[PDB]
Amino acid sequence: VVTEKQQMLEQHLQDVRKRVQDLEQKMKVVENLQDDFDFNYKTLKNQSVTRQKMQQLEQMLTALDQMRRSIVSELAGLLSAMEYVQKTLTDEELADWKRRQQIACIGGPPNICLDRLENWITSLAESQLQTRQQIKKLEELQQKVSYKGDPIVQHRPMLEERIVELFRNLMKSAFVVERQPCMPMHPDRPLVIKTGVQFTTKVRLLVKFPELNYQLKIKVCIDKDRGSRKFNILGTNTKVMNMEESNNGSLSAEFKHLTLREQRLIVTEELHLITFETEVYHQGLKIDLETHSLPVVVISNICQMPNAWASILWYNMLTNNPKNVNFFTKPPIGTWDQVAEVLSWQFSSTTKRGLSIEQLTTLAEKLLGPGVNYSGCQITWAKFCKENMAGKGFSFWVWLDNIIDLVKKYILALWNEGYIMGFISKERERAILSTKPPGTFLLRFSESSKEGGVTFTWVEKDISGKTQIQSVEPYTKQQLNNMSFAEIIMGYKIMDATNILVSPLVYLYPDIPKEEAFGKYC
Ligand SMILES: CC(=O)N1CC[C@H]2CC[C@@H](C(=O)N[C@@H](CCC(N)=O)C(=O)NC(c3ccccc3)c3ccccc3)N2C(=O)[C@@H](NC(=O)c2cc3cc(C(F)(F)P(=O)(O)O)ccc3[nH]2)C1
Repeated sequence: VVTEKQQMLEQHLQDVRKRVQDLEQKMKVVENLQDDFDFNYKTLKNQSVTRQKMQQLEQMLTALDQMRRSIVSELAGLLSAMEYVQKTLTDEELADWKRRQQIACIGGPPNICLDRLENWITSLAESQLQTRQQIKKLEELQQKVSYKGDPIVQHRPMLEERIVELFRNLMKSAFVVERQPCMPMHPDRPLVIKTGVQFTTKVRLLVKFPELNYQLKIKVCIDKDRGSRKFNILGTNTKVMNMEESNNGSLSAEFKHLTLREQRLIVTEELHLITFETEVYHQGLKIDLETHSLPVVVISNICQMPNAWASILWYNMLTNNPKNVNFFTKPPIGTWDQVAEVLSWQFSSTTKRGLSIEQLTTLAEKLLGPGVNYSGCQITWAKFCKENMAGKGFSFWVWLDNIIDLVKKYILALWNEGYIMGFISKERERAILSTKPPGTFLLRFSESSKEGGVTFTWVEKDISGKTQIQSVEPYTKQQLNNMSFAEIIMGYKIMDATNILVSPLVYLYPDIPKEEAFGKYC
């Protein structure tokens, strides 16, 4: 959906193109008038007819001055308009995409499409090129014909400085990281790179100039410019930028043959920047392009992956700054609503279902204790990942990451259909089951299991009539590799008072008969 701010920008660029094209027509007229004055001056050098020719030359030069004064001020007004539209395009519209990329990297909505920004940047770049050529023409014209108080002599140096500054800054802004450094075997976990593992990245120049095809050599490196680990990028660290049919004519450079090796604070919290460099030589201008990736965590073993991903989650959730390498020296605090958004993204990016309101509320209570409104609550790096949970030998994130993995690899189909209540407190599960008939059950995750465990809580009535709520010992990942959770639910039997094996499970919460819900999976 196109915004009001974006539609106003589309018209502002079209108005710039119209102004640029109007000045081109004025440039033609001023050149023809000067060419006529130059010709008539150099020629014809009854004797009072020479006095009439002199009056014609004076009138032509005064008309030349007025046309020059007009063009100069028309160009000054065009540059001011270009400056405003560029600030909206680069400092606002481009920055939003950069933030949208940070969010998409975590597991947020993938709205990071460059096609609209490439079209806007190219349009502004083509208009600025014609303007730079018009200012070059004024220099050419002045050399041939000039006079005391010439508007070109006094205002062209400023006009030239302004367009050159505009074009350089637009070229520098257009050099972006389209696809952040990521390991192909871990696509859902970018910005985490293990040493010795082949990794890919992609860069794009949003100024769609066919002149630049096969002309830009992109150099990639790591740790350019206390006691921090230094690394080197090995493999093919130079790529020539080219226009592809696959990119739809876009200038890009994809690096697929990269690896990190240590050169000759905690590892999961140490951040590094992967830098891209090139030089553009366009019609007399040397523009030095330099862009960098979002901070990367460099790991040595794949066991470090969970804690490394949490550092990326914290960074991209809390800051919009793309180069804060010292972020974890004093990490910022997050709100519950900020954290809850990220936690639901961990599930919606890997599965067809994110986290529900009830699941997020029980997750809020696990970290902050009892309450009703968690919107005014705060979660620190220590409560999330750095330190172990209260009364437990593992952190909240490690416990949660093992659940995400359990869902993704062992109980995906059940999670995707909504048969997993997942996160429900001991008090709340007893409450919602108390009303329901005997044999009603819900599926949830273990809180004491570090590696991840799945359980089912059911309700029944004793001889006395008192309602009893019990859970089964959590089924481990090893057990889920032999039998599916669905087969375990159906096959579960208990020893009755009559000493007969019976299934204590009849309806899945709220009233779904077990065979209707789990029969299709066994
Ligand atoms: C007390 C009661 O009414 N129960 C019935 C009896 C007991 C004793 C046997 C056990 C049971 O049913 N075991 C399962 C296997 C479970 C597993 N994880 O592998 C079972 O099917 N047992 C069979 C059997 C038969 C042959 C060989 C092996 C096992 C069985 C069937 C019939 C009779 C006896 C045994 N069976 C049970 O799990 C009973 N419950 C528990 O022991 C238990 C529940 C629980 C919940 C959590 C948590 F919620 F997730 P958290 O957030 O981490 O705190 C943590 C630890 C927990 N322990 C349920």
